[PDB]
Amino acid sequence: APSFPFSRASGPEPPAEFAKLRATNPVSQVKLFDGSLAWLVTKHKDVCFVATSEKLSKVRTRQGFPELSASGKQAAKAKPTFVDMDPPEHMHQRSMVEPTFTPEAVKNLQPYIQRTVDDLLEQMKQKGCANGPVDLVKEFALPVPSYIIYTLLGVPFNDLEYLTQQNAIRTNGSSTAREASAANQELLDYLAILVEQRLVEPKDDIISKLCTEQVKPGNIDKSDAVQIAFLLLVAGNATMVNMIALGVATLAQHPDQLAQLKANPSLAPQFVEELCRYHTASALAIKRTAKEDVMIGDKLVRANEGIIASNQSANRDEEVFENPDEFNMNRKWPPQDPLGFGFGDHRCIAEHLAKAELTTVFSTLYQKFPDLKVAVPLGKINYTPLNRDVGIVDLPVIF
Ligand code: HEM
Repeated sequence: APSFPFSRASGPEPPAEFAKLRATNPVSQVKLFDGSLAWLVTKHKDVCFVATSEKLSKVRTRQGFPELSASGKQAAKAKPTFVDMDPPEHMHQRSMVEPTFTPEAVKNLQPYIQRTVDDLLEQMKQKGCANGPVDLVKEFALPVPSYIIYTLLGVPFNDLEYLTQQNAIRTNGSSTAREASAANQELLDYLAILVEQRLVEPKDDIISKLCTEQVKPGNIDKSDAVQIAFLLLVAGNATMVNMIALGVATLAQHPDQLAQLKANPSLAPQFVEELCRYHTASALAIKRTAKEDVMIGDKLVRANEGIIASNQSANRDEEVFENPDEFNMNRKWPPQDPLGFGFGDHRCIAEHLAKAELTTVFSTLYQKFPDLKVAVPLGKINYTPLNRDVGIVDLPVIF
């Protein structure tokens, strides 16, 4: 039973194990860091089954849950938020915050998303690159999602830059454990004060809605409101940053795709679709324990055994996506959904928001900067460590 998680084959590539498994061993056991086992599911049909089966649970206090690291195991001890809940608790809590994220709400947010992107691009332009390249991550990929989610939560504008930096320290590979933990607690302490403030004087933000609609009637406590807000901040932000950077790198890697997007920015939605399939930057979230025996393919998953369903592997499944290892913005899409945002009731609350942020980026960036170029050879890009989800740490650019 091989150790899991697997390391990526190279900076921008999935782990090499998954194609082999899809071909010869699609449902198989892997060994986790603590010596426990889990079933690894690799085919799109089977990932969808795992994501939707009511015989499977996300509750992390169930013995058999596939925690992938020592830190994951300690994190499982806390009071869960909706990410780790089953029905009916899951939607009881998730419904408290899903209004901001609906397709229609995100459509109505489009002008705000556009203005945020425009403003950050203009700051980049005013800074310029006369003295050499600038880091597209720090200057752009980081602040776009950060400013948006903090603003939606209720953070005032003058606090965005500092809080963006502190949330990045949580996940920066260069942070020490103390630095990351202190940043985590700093943000929680900040959000607690915002909850206190919005309970006394609500404003038109997510924290205020939690306060008025859930804390004041006694449906949740203040501490719960803080933890729900924190989940919305930390769940997806670093993933968004990585997706922006990976999109820029991918366009540089495939010049004719960039040429097409520059000639027709209305292709941004389809570029984003392909990006979210090809670069599955959150690949380790579709995890379960079996509450009772369940058959998956030619395997029996027994009660209290763990399951990891790779959406990354599903998104490269040749039975669903023809020529899956080719990046093609002009892909002819099958009926089956790509799984970049997961599947089933737990499917990313922010899928529509994330796609709108990415579409806005990729329909704007090369209109602003038609001569944007990565300022190092592409083979020297600084990707996330290979034992992590795919991403980019920094990306020197000129324009
Ligand atoms: C391109 C960026 C993003 C990607 C690829 C992504 C991907 C995912 C994936 C794969 C899951 C797991 C879904 C499942 O369990 O099947 C998920 C869950 C979730 N995401 Fe995202 N996400 C992104 C951005 C965001 C943003 C911007 C936010 C917040 C504003 C967010 C908040 C969440 C939350 C709270 C959950 C848990 C949903 C639940 O379990 O009910 N995500 N996301």
